[PDB]
Amino acid sequence: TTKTQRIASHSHVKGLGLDESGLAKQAASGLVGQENAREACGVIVELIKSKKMAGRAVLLAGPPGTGKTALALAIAQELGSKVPFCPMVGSEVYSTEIKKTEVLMENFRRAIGLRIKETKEVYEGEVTELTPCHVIIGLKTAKGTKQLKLDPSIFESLQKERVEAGDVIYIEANSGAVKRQGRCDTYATEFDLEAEEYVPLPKGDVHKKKEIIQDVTLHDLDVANGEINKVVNKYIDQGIAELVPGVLFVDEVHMLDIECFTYLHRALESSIAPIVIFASNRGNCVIRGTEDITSPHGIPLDLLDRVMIIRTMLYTPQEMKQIIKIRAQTEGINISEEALNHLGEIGTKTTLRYSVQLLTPANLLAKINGKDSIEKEHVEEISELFYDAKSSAKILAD
Amino acid sequence: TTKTQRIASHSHVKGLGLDESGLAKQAASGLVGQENAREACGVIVELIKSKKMAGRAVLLAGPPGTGKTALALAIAQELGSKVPFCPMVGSEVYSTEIKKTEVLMENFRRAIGLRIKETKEVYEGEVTELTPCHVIIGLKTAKGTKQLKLDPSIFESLQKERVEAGDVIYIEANSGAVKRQGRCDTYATEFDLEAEEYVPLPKGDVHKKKEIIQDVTLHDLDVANGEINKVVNKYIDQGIAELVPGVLFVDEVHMLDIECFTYLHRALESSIAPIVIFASNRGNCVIRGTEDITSPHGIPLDLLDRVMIIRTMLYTPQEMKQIIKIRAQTEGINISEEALNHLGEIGTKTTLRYSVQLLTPANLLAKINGKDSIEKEHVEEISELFYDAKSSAKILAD
Amino acid sequence: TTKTQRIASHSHVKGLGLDESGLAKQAASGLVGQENAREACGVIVELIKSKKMAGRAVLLAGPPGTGKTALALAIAQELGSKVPFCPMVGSEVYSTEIKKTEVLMENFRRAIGLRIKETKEVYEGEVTELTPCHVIIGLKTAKGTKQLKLDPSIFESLQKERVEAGDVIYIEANSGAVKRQGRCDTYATEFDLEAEEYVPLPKGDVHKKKEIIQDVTLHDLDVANGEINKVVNKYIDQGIAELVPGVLFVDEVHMLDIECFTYLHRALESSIAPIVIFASNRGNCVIRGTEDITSPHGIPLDLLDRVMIIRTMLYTPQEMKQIIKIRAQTEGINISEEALNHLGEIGTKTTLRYSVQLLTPANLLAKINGKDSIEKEHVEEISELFYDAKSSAKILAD
Amino acid sequence: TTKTQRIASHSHVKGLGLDESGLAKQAASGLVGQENAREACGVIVELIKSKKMAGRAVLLAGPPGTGKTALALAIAQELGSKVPFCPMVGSEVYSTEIKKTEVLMENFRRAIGLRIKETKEVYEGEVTELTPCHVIIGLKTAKGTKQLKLDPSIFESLQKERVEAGDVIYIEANSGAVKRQGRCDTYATEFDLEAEEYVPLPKGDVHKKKEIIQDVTLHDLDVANGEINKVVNKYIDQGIAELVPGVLFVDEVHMLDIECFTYLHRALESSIAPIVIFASNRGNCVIRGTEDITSPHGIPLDLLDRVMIIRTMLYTPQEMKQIIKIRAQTEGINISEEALNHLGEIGTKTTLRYSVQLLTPANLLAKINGKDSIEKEHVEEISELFYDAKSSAKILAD
Ligand SMILES: Nc1ncnc2c1ncn2[C@@H]1O[C@H](COP(=O)(O)OP(=O)(O)O)[C@@H](O)[C@H]1O
Ligand SMILES: Nc1ncnc2c1ncn2[C@@H]1O[C@H](COP(=O)(O)OP(=O)(O)O)[C@@H](O)[C@H]1O
Ligand SMILES: Nc1ncnc2c1ncn2[C@@H]1O[C@H](COP(=O)(O)OP(=O)(O)O)[C@@H](O)[C@H]1O
Ligand SMILES: Nc1ncnc2c1ncn2[C@@H]1O[C@H](COP(=O)(O)OP(=O)(O)O)[C@@H](O)[C@H]1O
Repeated sequence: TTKTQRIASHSHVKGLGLDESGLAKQAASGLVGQENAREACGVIVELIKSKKMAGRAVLLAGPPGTGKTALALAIAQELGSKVPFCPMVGSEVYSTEIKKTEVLMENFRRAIGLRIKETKEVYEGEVTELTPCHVIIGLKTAKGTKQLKLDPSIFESLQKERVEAGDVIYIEANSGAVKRQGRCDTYATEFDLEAEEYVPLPKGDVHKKKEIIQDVTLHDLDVANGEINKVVNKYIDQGIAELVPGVLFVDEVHMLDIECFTYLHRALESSIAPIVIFASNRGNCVIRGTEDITSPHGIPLDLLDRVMIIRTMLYTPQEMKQIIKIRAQTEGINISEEALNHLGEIGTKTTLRYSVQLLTPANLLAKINGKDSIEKEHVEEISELFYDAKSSAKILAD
Repeated sequence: TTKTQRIASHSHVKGLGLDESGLAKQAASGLVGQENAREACGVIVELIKSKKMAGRAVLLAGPPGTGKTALALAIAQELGSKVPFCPMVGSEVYSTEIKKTEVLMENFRRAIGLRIKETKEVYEGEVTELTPCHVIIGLKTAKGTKQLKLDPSIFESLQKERVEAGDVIYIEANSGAVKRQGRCDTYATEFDLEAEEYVPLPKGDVHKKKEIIQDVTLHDLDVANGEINKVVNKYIDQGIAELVPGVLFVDEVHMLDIECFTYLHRALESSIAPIVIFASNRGNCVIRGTEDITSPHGIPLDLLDRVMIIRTMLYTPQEMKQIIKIRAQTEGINISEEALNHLGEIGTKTTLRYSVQLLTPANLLAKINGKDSIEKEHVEEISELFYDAKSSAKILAD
Repeated sequence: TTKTQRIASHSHVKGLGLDESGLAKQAASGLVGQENAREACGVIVELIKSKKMAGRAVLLAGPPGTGKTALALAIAQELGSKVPFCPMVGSEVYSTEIKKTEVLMENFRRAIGLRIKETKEVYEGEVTELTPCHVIIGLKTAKGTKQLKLDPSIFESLQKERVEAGDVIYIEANSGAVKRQGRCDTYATEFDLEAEEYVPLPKGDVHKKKEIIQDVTLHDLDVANGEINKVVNKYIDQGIAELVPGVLFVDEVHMLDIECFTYLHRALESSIAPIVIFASNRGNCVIRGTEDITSPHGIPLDLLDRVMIIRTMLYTPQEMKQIIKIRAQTEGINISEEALNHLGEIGTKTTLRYSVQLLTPANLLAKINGKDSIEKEHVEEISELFYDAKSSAKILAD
Repeated sequence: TTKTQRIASHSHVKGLGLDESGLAKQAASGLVGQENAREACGVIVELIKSKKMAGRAVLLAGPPGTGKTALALAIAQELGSKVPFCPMVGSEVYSTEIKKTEVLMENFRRAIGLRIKETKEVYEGEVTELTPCHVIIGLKTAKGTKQLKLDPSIFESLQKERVEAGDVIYIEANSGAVKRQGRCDTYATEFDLEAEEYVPLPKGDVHKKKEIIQDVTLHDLDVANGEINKVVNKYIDQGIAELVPGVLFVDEVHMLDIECFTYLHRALESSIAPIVIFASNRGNCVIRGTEDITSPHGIPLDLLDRVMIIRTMLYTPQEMKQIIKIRAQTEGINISEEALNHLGEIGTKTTLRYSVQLLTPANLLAKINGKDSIEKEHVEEISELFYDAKSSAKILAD
């Protein structure tokens, strides 16, 4: 929840938007501007894919709201929309009921993926009918159509998968899980490519054994069950399961202490390890736990020695506006150009994240005046009603 | 007790007093002035009601006695006079016999409401008579009148509910609890609207099964009984119980440390979570537990990023007088206009809370001179007899 | 892993490259420049070999990237490519699940070698054939050729040892371990010296008892098994095993505290002890654990009294280029002279380790533009894409 | 080991070298210069011998390498070459597996001697022959010669005692320990005094009971075995054992904390206690454990009140040369006068201990150039190759 929540403001980020030369496109994969850093992340992506990252980590350094989290996430997108991305903040290690290296370990395990191939008993086909009498469904394969009667329980799941008549689905016989594959090929046009949104009519019987591929994390297995690692290694050896190290993003790196960096240095050498990407908005800091050793970003030298550092720069109000616009678009929030330009300007006086967070309040304030679009007047009101943290701390200082 | 005590100086606060446009009325729902902040809280109220507050919290920032606690409480009033409001101060986490995240957890559970529908055996009707012989009572429904004989125990409860002959009540057969519904409809005039202060004659028998609706908190269930959460979830699924997240108000936010903020960030993402409203009267502070990281209001950035910040401003002596007046009125304390004007002036030299606390001492000092109203002379004496903390610390400094 | 990883950037270091007079050669054994220090390490090497190091330790002092780790490793090379070298950093003692003197102890035991003579049942000879039917192998000795059939398990090991037809190998009958001795003498030319890359045809039978000599560390025995020390001493007394104290390199010496130095002082007097070599890039420091005692490099006087101190100096960009070149050559990375000269210059503005770490990213960036050699343009791009820690901390400071 | 190691650089120190008047001789008992302090230690020696030291301790104060450790050791020599001398440094109390007052206690017990008279079964005499056939030995007393056949075990011990034919020895029948008494009287000349290097032919039989006198410490009994103290007191009462309190030397006195000084003050009043001699190279220091109480040498007043303080002064390069010469002579290291004069000069720029430690490296560097004597050129090279701690910390500071 905190993590899905954490990644929601980045729902538009699909990758780094580079061309084949590895250079940044004007605007692609959701990203605009920040081109130098995007290109540096692309080198990281190639290094990771080449397995030339052994014992290295990444550090994104720059001010608040300069896309450090977006860029980390984009790296994981470029390895695959499948690849696990686990964002944390360093202060999360300080907790009253769990040791700090158990927090780190847990976050490591969230960042290591496993693709498991299993054969399951299913009922599958094109959904020829949905008739609540319980719900009757007809499923069609190349061999013909068969009727099922579904309990409310499986019907709810089918409704959750947004299954409609015309879709190809399967229903796992044991768990009752419903998977929507796409729309059946029968109904595709000449605009619709092969097996994408539209998929073939399944061959064979409605009721059959089907080879399914689950993407799970090593943490997702903990909750569903040391003993784990043993089974996982069995499965890889049998080519039943395949490891997929992901990305561990550690914002607020300076909140880590010496014991945390000792644990991290060691862990990131594991062959199955995720790539570790740190983020910092600070310069030189006393390394926490030492009391007097000052170091770039609060990271010990022997670690910094293995860290590839990419700088992120402040956006102009013009760049910020382009990004605020992607967020509004992605959110389904209608907003005038003048309103967006004002939000850009507010962002430059505060941060990008502050401007972005004003969209939802401005939108509701628009709805309340019977308007279905944010206008400049609503941005103006909202920004007089609410304060950024720097402005508020300053007023109260003075 | 400490919490009812905590909310007593806000007994006049009924809501935020905004119009349908969401703009502040001159004086409504007990609030006067502080209009910008009241309007910002109204946006929060709509966001909460729309469920657009996921992963956000609120921060009220301003000096002492600028209505931060009043405004938080007003938000809970606007969600419902039913909705749980739990005020705490951050230093309450530091306690010798309970861990700091057990304090926070307990305060979370006080801030989550549960409406439970139950059917109980009752005796109900209009109270046709009260005759202490034990006490004889006649209860009347549409089917007729029946006599009961009450033990002192239930009579005491009935007396506590301020039940008079003419009122419609019920008496729970098992617990012996007495509920006063209102005055019977039979005696209402043409000024008295339907089922308000005045309620219908109940239909059916005096003795019957009645569907009652209890508002409890998750903390109120702890005391009357992990195992709880299980039963509660059962009841929601059965539509027997309904959750009502309330408001958790955390004043003195800078007294929280890093472990507290890690626990809070996580907790406030729970789907059943109350809205968290922080309050601060400070500017930049070392985040407690870090020793060197300075931050607006002593809150870590990753939290501040999710916090909507509303500023509260100092009242003029004129505004303060309006508020001191509401408090006197609400208290039943008679006071001259000149006395109120003096209290306004004292408030500007000290704080609003200091002026407000002088009413009760001034009133007693009035009674002692045979006066049934506070006059300027009594405010003058009281303010020479007692000191505000700033004045006292200064005298002793010097 | 962290340790093999730790020694990888020094894979070119074969010794100290001194002549018989003990003076530094222009460039030999992988080292270039740093001649004074290399000559001082050569005195240490002779002292150790003479056993005149009793109760002394070594300190390498100089800035980051001046070869302190290389020189320590080179000392161990000069005692033997066999001699254990264990590099650590002082902050590694601070760990959440292991005491600080258990870290030190473990690192001591990694730095003490044991040569064990054992007689094992083997199959050996020249590999006359490799035929996967399982894999058939013919092994030839002076007495003739014998066929074996190997399971996939031993075949994998043989493949790991890079065994080819024509090589002399042995296969341990019990463990199944494969050892490649070299190419058979039969196929050597007049350029190929006796028993080096090329080794004799083994005498006797394919199947025989063979005296093998394993080099292990005292830590390598822990993992494969107090009780250990007892057995080890038995074996030395029987001339079955022979001790070989190695080198313990402790970088970041100032991260050690007083309890660590008390433990180290004592341990390094053990007769079986490794030589301890410290490294420092700092001047006077508060001795950690004391709060107020300042001392050269953060080391207590009574220790400093027993420490032989060798200074390492900054390389010019010209020297740095020579070293960057050895690393590229050793890596198999093609790079123009102009590109190397630029990396030298970058190294002088940053450190040698930063320049060296740019090779792999520059190389991949070269491959991506279809180039099989790094050119100046790729060094330029790479250095604009990535930042050194000093530059990044400075930008964010300002 | 650490302690024998600790006393090795003082192997030339035989006493304080004073005349009968108690005044310092130019050069005697290994000491040169430092005359005032030597004379003050001589008063201490007489006070101790008179038992007028009850509740007093000694403090040697002066810079590094001014002979504080030498002088402490010399005091113990003057009480007897037998008398236990236990040197420690105050930071040794801070250890992870032993409490700080258990370190102190252990060091107290090392500093208390016990002379035990025992009668043992022995074989003794003049060694008339050594014939390895096992080894045959003939032992001769006044009653005649007897042959023994020794196992390798006792022969090794005899070889360790440097026993030659012509020496008078005994061999303990039970333990197998070999003691070399000296050369037999039969072979002495008129230059050789009675019972010194040369001792009489033993009277009686080869095999006999012999009264032997072992010098042990109370710590030496711990390792070979509270219960101890009981037995020891038994033996003193029986005149079987005799106590000999020694000297406990505590360098780095300012590393002791308040709990250590409380334990020490108390312990040094024991009747069996060693004399405690502290050493300091510092002026006023915060007493460790107090945070704010400043005191000469970091010692509490009530202790300082009982401490007799002797100052040690810096040596000139001329005095230092005399001392460097004694060390070379004692070591068997040949060195020119010019080389010694250079070492004196180096010592004045650094410390005496630094110059002294350059002898062994300079000597090896001499051997390497085929020279059997250190010449100025070798001192020059060695001092350019290695650095003193002050010089190294300074370079790296700057
Ligand atoms: N170059 C960019 N293109 C598109 N979106 C961006 C870009 N940079 C930042 N963002 C977005 O702007 C918001 C703030 O960026 P974020 O990654 O949180 O910054 P940081 O982590 O540096 O504080 C996020 O919603 C993020 O997705
Ligand atoms: N705008 C307002 N209208 C009515 N009452 C107010 C207003 N602001 C503050 N109060 C009341 O004044 C007193 C002080 O305000 P409070 O909410 O405690 O201030 P704070 O929490 O900022 O110190 C309380 O009794 C409160 O109910
Ligand atoms: N004189 C030298 N000759 C060859 N390689 C060197 C030399 N000095 C340093 N190196 C190499 O340069 C890199 C940096 O040196 P390193 O030993 O890590 O420096 P330090 O430990 O002082 O920071 C390593 O790859 C090392 O092998
Ligand atoms: N006056 C002296 N005569 C002979 N040797 C001395 C004299 N002073 C010091 N030494 C010797 O010089 C070296 C340094 O002296 P040491 O006792 O360790 O000094 P400190 O303990 O004050 O640092 C030792 O080898 C010691 O035996």
